[PDB]
Amino acid sequence: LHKEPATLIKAIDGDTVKLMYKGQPMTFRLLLVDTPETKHPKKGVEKYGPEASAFTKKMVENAKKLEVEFDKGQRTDKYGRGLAYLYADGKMVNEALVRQGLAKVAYVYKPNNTHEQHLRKSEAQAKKEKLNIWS
Repeated sequence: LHKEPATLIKAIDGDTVKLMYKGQPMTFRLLLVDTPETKHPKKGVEKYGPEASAFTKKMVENAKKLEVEFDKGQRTDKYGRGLAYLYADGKMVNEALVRQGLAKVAYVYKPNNTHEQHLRKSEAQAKKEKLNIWS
């Protein structure tokens, strides 16, 4: 896998960000994580939804450099969203969310599963520390 530069347009919620990528606006969905949502198609605003949104927003807005890393499988979902791991100054946003107990590790679909073991270990740590969602 390889990291490529991107520029922030707007954080949309905990799991979704709009970026300029290779000169075009594109919505990205963060691979492998499920955050509580503020949008939710059926539920609207869920517990820790605002917190997870604010966490992603701060991280992306305060970064010097953002980079996206695609996995080995499909790079877009059925909604036209890019599927990627997002890095803010070298720190993976996907991991930071899970480590803080603000996201769970999603149902995984091979072959988009390269960082799965890494994220699962962070989730186990957040669960052990009783953080946020695990409180």
